[PDB]
Amino acid sequence: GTTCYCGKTIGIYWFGTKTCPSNRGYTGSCGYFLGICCYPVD
Repeated sequence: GTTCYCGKTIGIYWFGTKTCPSNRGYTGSCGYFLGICCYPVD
């Protein structure tokens, strides 16, 4: 699954974009392998 934990926060791994879709409610983002882990998973 595209689930990635940043520290202890459950984030979602977006493969294909560098921008967290600002239509969810993300607070933080981790630069992941060719993708971005945006948390929390909203």
